[PDB]
Amino acid sequence: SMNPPPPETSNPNKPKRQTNQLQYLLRVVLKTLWKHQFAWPFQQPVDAVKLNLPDYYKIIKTPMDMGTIKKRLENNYYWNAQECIQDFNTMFTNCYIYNKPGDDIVLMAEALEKLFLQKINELPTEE
Ligand SMILES: CCc1c(C(=O)n2ccc3ccc(S(=O)(=O)NC)cc32)[nH]c(C)c1C(C)=O
Ligand code: NI
Repeated sequence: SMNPPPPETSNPNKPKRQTNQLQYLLRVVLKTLWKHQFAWPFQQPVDAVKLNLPDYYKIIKTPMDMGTIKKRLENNYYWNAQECIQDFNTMFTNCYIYNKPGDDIVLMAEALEKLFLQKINELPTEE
């Protein structure tokens, strides 16, 4: 069994910019989630080899994780907040699709998503 290459965090051909909203997403949203007690399972891509989950990348075809997101933010990879938010949302949805309701990983994702949504609710208006 084999892990795919992680999602790209650099691409010179991709259009990108810095925006106060993206700055907020790194400085407030990502930092708050990263430090959370339940962050660790989401801080790097799922290692399906180590975890013996040969089915994972056969069903999750758009994997995403906060390590990848943190890197994209730090490299100013995104064009807008909406792209970054989509990545977070893909991360959560993937978790809910693959795992059973009530699994620890799901409970952990739900807690993080609740905090995520609280912070997104106060996304500053774009300057
Ligand atoms: C349930 C597996 C999983 C994790 C996960 O990372 N883990 C959950 C238990 C667990 C134990 C050790 C290690 S580890 O040894 O690889 N250390 C980081 C990782 C672990 N994250 C996500 C998003 C998922 C799924 C399938 O949704
Ligand atoms: Ni726009």
